[PDB]
Amino acid sequence: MNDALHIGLPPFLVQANNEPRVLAAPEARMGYVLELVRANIAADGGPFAAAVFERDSGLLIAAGTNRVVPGRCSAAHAEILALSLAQAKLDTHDLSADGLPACELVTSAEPCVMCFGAVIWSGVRSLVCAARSDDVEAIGFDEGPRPENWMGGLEARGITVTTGLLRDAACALLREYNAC
Amino acid sequence: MNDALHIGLPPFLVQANNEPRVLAAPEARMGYVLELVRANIAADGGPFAAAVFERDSGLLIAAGTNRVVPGRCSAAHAEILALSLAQAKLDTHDLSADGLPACELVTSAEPCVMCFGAVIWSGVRSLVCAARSDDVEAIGFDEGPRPENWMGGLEARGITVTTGLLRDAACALLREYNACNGVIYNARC
Ligand SMILES: Nc1nc(=O)c2ncn([C@H]3C[C@H](O)[C@@H](CO)O3)c2[nH]1
Ligand SMILES: [Zn+2]
Ligand SMILES: [Zn+2]
Repeated sequence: MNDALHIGLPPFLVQANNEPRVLAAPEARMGYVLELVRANIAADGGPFAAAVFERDSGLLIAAGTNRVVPGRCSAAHAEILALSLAQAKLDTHDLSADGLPACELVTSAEPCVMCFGAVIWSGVRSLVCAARSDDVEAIGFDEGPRPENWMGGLEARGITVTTGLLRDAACALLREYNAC
Repeated sequence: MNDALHIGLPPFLVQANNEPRVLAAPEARMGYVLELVRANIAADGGPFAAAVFERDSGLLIAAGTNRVVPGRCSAAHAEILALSLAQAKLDTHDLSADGLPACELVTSAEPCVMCFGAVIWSGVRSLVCAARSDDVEAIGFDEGPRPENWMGGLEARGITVTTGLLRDAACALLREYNACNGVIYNARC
């Protein structure tokens, strides 16, 4: 781009970031995130997606997917895209800015060490994961050197963590990606 | 864009990325990354800069700076920008892809935990830092929860780590940023 770092997004993902969605139940939020996984694989991306929602309402704020290969950008993990697009939409770099509602990142899989970092600086107050890190390793993705007790590390910084939500459904999509 | 991840580059950073530049010595590369720190603080960004070089020729591939506040993006650390812009120019996610020259990330401070992870994924083979984690913490920033022995973890993944290079000057700049970052107007800022 020359005068910007610009990561374009495939049509289904631009649509996800510009369509109204309020999904109140945690599993509804995760189900939608898993639909973005499948759309992403069809759009040449990795089998990972994530979306930022208002924690209480379930209003979708932004979504992201793994666009590393087609985007030529190793930082383009789903969590980075979802967090950055939510910040852009809300016009702030910090999702816990006074007066903003609490934000939650709903992710198809436990975060790698980069995304662990990004979650901490983002301002989100909640993280909900579907596939576990052993599930992601089992299809050839590396979580990298996260610290021991990364979940506790998040909790100590005010981010409550849920894991294993619709895990089996997320794993079916991981195993599919791997098989092809 | 709500249609894309888009972090615009200030003009001095477009300039840095446009102009061919070869810096052979570690100190030369770092001296230049420290010019960008000072330019970035003047262009409303954080006191941090980084650049990707060809390790064995010193050719500059891309530079980045902290644009967290001006770019409304908490992901927009120097290292993230430099890595990603380098990737974009060379048209690969992997700086270690076949046929590419080995790359080195030269950075004004030790990476926070996010950037540490970015460095592992990026395909650079060397990381060279100026200010230490304690330096940046001393002006109130926080590197976050890096794993124990993060430097050894890099070397275990084949990424050579050097720290402390022009640390005194990089520390001078952090203090200068610190001294200017308050709300009470002060003319000499
Ligand atoms: N190396 C490096 N480059 C950057 O651009 C940068 N920006 C911030 N930091 C450190 C301190 C903050 O608490 C935390 C910022 O949220 O991480 C950085 N470290
Ligand atoms: Zn990640
Ligand atoms: Zn960082």
